[PDB]
Amino acid sequence: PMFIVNTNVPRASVPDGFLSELTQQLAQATGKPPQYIAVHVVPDQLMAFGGSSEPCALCSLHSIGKIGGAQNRSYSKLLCGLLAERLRISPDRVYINYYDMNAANVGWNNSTFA
Amino acid sequence: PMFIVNTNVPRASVPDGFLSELTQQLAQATGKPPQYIAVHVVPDQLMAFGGSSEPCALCSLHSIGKIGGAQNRSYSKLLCGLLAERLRISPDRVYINYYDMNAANVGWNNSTFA
Amino acid sequence: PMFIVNTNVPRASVPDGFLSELTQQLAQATGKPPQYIAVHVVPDQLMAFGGSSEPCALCSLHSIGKIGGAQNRSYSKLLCGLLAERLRISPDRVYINYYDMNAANVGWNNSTFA
Ligand SMILES: *c1cc(-c2ccccc2)ncn1
Ligand SMILES: *c1cc(-c2ccccc2)ncn1
Ligand SMILES: *c1cc(-c2ccccc2)ncn1
Repeated sequence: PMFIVNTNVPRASVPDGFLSELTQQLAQATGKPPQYIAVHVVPDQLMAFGGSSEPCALCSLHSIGKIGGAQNRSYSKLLCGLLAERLRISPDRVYINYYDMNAANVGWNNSTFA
Repeated sequence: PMFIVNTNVPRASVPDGFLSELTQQLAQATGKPPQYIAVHVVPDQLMAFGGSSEPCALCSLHSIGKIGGAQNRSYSKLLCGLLAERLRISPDRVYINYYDMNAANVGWNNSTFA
Repeated sequence: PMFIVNTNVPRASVPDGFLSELTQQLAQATGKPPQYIAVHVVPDQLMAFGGSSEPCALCSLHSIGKIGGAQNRSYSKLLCGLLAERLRISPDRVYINYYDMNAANVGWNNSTFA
C-alpha cells in the first residue's frame, strides 16, 4: 500500500519514527508485508479545512485490493487515531481518499504488477 | 469538495486571503457548506508545462458526486479565473483533474461518509 | 501525459535539465506533442519505502486514454530507467500509479477537453 499525508502541522511536530509507525500499522491493517509499504508525510502545508487553518490533514491510501466499505472504516479509525495521537490533529479535520488500484495500473521495478 | 493546486509560482506571490477565497468560491460553485471544503496550495514547485517553466498549475478537485461534463466546465472556468487573477497563471497552462469519489472511499472522523 | 515524481532525493541531486529530459522522453515515448506534457518533480520529501529511508520515489502518470499492460510496462521501464540514471534511485524502490482520465474530467483553459 501507499499512504500519503499532507498537513499544515510543522515539521518539528512530526515525531521521530512516525514513518516507521505508519508502516508497521499499515502492514497489520492491510495484511501486506512491511517491505512493500510506502509512506509519505508532507508537513508545513498551506491548507484550510472548513475555511480554518487549524491543524488538518489531507491523505490518500492506494492499495491493490484490500479496499471496500468495512476495510476503509477500519483504516480511517486507525489512521485518524495516529494523526490525533502523534500530530495532534482532530479526526474531524482529516480527509482520506481511498483508491483501489488495478495491478495493471501500478508500475514498480521496471514493469507493472500485472 | 477538496481542491489542491501545485504551482511553480513563488509563495510570496500567493496573495493573503487566497485559501479563504478558494473556499468561499467553491462553496458557492458546488452548493456545499464551506465547513466541508478543503483547499491546499503548494507554491515554489519544480514543474514544467509544455516544455516551459513559465507559471503553470497542476490541480485536482475531488468531490462526492457533483462531477460531470457541464459542472466540470463550470468549475474550470471559475478556478482558472482565480488562478489567472490571483496567481497570474495563464488558463492554458492549468490542468485540473476531476475525481468523483464514492462516499465509501472517503475517510473522515475515524470512519467513512458511507 | 502528466508525470509527477515525489522523492526523498535532495534537490541538489536533481540534474539541471531533468524536467526538459522528462518532457522530451515522454513526448518521444507516447508519440504525443510536448506542448501538452506536464512534469513535476518534488525532491527532499519525508518518505519511506519498505520502512527504509534509502532513496525512493512515488510517482503518477495521468493520460487521457487507456494505457494497457503493454504501454504501462513500457512507461515503467522508461521512467524507472530515468529515475535510476539521473536520481540514483533503485527501480525496486519506485512506485508509479497510472491513471486513464476521461476528457470531460480534465479541466484546462477555462473549460474541459470534452
Ligand atoms: C502496497 C501498495 C502498492 C502500490 C504500488 C504502487 C501504487 C499503489 C500501490 N504496492 C504494494 N503494496
Ligand atoms: C468535499 C470533499 C470531500 C472529500 C473528502 C475526502 C476525500 C475527497 C473529498 N468530502 C466532503 N466534501
Ligand atoms: C499527456 C497528458 C495529458 C493530460 C492532460 C491533462 C490531464 C492529464 C493528462 N494530455 C496530453 N498528453
